[PDB]
Amino acid sequence: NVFGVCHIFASFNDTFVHVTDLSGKETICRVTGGMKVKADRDESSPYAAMLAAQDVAQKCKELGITALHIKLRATGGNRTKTPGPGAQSALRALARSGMKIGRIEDVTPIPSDSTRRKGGRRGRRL
RNA sequence: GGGGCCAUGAUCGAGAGGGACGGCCGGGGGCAUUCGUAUUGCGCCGCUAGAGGUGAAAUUCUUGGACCGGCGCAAGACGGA
Repeated sequence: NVFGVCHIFASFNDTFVHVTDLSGKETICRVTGGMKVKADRDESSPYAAMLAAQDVAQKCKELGITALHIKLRATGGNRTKTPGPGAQSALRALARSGMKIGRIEDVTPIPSDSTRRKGGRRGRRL
């Protein structure tokens, strides 16, 4: 089995699935939900991430990638740490599309102590 | 102005305090260092067209390579759990 590393930037307003080699140096294939939907409002929807990892499996099989290490990633830093809605739809679409998954681990950029986050002391009053 | 004489003259030790002293204790304070990232900026490597953001949209960034992945580099805040 040709092991790989799959970087899933599961955040809000967009969902990224980035498949690279074992070192993460060369990008084998990467797509976004906006590449499959007409309106950018449906980017964070799990249906867009469902179509994203689907065609990725073909590009992984065409080049020879069979297994993919899951590297789940949220926005991190000052912003939220919980991954977006595409964290599970893209992960399930990867295994269901005839691939292999192994050694799942999430890498979210959590800071020891960040700077002042966007929005004042009163917070985003939406 | 020399002795004698007196039970010869100082109550303490505050469920007040000061200070000493012993083992400490604590995000008390000043200053100098160590470290952790992250945000942001830049270079290189790799692939691709949208990406940022929003309830939705747009400004904005984008085949002058944006966003994203790695190796890095630099500066300034902050000191999470």
